Amino acid sequence: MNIFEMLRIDEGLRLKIYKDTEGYYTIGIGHLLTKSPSLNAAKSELDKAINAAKSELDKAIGGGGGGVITKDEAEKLFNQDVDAAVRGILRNAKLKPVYDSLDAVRRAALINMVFQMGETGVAGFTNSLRMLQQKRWDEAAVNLAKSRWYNQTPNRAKRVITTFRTGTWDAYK
Repeated sequence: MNIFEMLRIDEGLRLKIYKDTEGYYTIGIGHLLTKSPSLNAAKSELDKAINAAKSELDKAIGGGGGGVITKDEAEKLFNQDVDAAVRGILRNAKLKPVYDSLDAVRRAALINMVFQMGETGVAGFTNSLRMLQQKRWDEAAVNLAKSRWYNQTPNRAKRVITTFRTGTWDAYK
């Protein structure tokens, strides 16, 4: 078990455009395409996030609103998304210290959250954060469970919380 395996569990691996838990068009391992309630815009965004990587340097690659993706391709986006989330943590005044104090397993729980709701979204967890910092596992678990994050995505939050509470991979086993 590891952060990649964790997010693959929690996000799945879909090679065809799908919708998030908010109804938004997404692809790969939880890569948001657009908030527009339009499949067309999605493709458009997809055919822009796909050719963008190895776009200009050399010959073409496709250029066609198919809506499907290559595992490797999904992988790439996945690797960028995770890198982004990690750097959002490090760059965040509030998330950084909490992260710094955490152990490897709890660290991916933090990444996991950042990856799901964004840097600012996680940083707004004033209590939970301070408790994580103080190593008050039980207390932080309880607070997080009282959030709207948990409310909307219970299954996932529980897993995440179990990870914060125990410091083990039990929930993903």
